[PDB]
Formats: sequence, C-alpha cells, structure tokens
Amino acid sequence: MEAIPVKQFVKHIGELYSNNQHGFSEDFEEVQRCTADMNITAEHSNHPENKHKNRYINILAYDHSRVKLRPLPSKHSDYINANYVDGYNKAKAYIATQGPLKSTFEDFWRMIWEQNTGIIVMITNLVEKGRRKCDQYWPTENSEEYGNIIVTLKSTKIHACYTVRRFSIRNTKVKQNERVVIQYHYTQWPDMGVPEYALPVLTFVRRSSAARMPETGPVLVHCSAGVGRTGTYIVIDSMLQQIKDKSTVNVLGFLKHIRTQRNYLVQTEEQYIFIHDALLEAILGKETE
Ligand SMILES: O=C(O)c1ccccc1SCc1ccc(Cl)c(Cl)c1
Repeated sequence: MEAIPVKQFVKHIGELYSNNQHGFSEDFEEVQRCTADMNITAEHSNHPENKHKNRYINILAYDHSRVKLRPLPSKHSDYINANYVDGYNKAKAYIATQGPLKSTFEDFWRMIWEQNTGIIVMITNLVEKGRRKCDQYWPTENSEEYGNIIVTLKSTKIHACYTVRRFSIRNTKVKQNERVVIQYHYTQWPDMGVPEYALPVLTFVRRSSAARMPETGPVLVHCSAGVGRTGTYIVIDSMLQQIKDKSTVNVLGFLKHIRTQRNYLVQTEEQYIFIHDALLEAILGKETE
C-alpha cells in the first residue's frame, strides 16, 4: 500500500471500476475494517450534558482529536462535535464538524474565532429531499449575533454549483477585533439520487482550497453529519496537494489514516469512487486544456 505514480493512477481507476467495481468494494471494505482492532474513545461526545450538542447520536467526535472550546465560567462548555483532521503533510489542516444546530451556533462561531479559522466549506444544503440537514448559522442579510460573535454578510456570489459568501465577524469582548471569514457553499444537490459529475466539484475544491490564507487556522469543513461529504472533500483536496508536490496519489492510505481522527470520514463506497473521479478529472484535465 504505497503511493501510486500519478501517471498510473487513471489506469488504476479503470481496474478498480472493472467487474462491477469489485476493486472499489475491496478498497472500501478495507477502509471500513481498518478500525477493527482499534478502540478510540469518545467520552465527551457521549456525556449526558453534551448529547443535545450532537446532531446524530451515532456520529461522535473522537476524544484525542476533538476540537476543544475554551471553557466558560460549566465543565462541558468545552465540547463541540468537531475534530482536527490532517491534510497533506500538514497536521490539523482541517476542522471537520457537523452542520451546527441552533443550540450550538454560539459554540460554532466561538470555535471559528478561537481557532482563527478563515474559511468555511459547507457541503450540503440546509434542506435536501424534504429533509432538514443543517440549520442556517449565518445572517440572510446584514448582521446577526451569536454570543460574543457578531457576523456580518458583506457580499455574495452565486455560481451555478456553489455560492461564496464573504463575512466579517467581530468579537465583542475584544478591543472590536474583526476578521474576514469566507464561506464556500456547494449548492447543487439532485432531488433524486446523488451528484453525477466530478468536474464542478473539482473546480469547487480548487477554488475553496486556494482561498486558504497563510498563516491561518484550519479550514472548517462540514456537511450534515460532517463525515461523508466532509471526508470526501478532505481526501480530494489533500490528494491534489500530493499530486502537485510529488506526482503520486495515495487515496487508500491517506483515508485509513484520517479515519482514526473522525469516525466514518468518507462514509460510502460511492463517495470513495467519487474521490477517484475528481482526481481523474484533475489528472486528465492537465496536459490537455
Ligand atoms: O452526497 C453524497 O453522499 C454522494 C454520494 C455519491 C457520490 C458523490 C456524493 S457527494 C459529491 C460531492 C459534492 C460536492 C463536494 Cl464539494 C464534494 Cl467534496 C463531493
């Protein structure tokens, strides 16, 4: 299980697809098993005081990697369902977290402030197929207040497949001190089935990733549970970095690694395949533009 040279990778993808994606299934089953001999504690996620702070009862934040909120003058005011996740050759390049609940909006923005996060990647619509996926944690227009954090919508650009909102946030208890936070929001989600083409996602990963500023906190990435699409984004982005750096790809190895940092990152085989399609589009896209 070593890195694959980028020039062999698309051929590798052919092989994984063949015979009704038998190879993909092997890979992903291996991913899902890669935790079998690992007990990873999530005591805080399971504490009675924090239960209401978890969007899904089965989706937890591993203790060792969990993002800690600075405590408040409550023993469990430190908790949010969120984990640091490695990027390519970079520890804690991301915070992967659930779509925030109304009840955790203040925690959410406090984390962004405390972690010096400058970019949000939102990979879900608030509602999908009639179902509630995420609560709106930003102002529709002008300003909204969440605890000591006041968020102001400055500008929006609505593209075909995603939306960029530029906020300025201010901490009232500081002096206030103001930061730019940009939210990249992928908006194109089919009423039936799942997204079919990787190219628009590739473009979205490229632009939202290039927006990262030195030297800032980790990029915040969420969907609904903050594992499936969230994991998918992180692997694609990271592998694009590896390709740029070393002209090699290691999807299976990298994914098994980050699976120790938040449960279920890249949740389905179809997402796993999608990662490969995006990288394929990046590889084939070069040398032929
Ligand atoms: O949405 C899913 O669960 C799904 C199921 C099968 C195949 C692909 C997907 S999600 C595809 C996707 C869309 C937007 C972004 Cl930004 C990223 Cl990173 C990945």
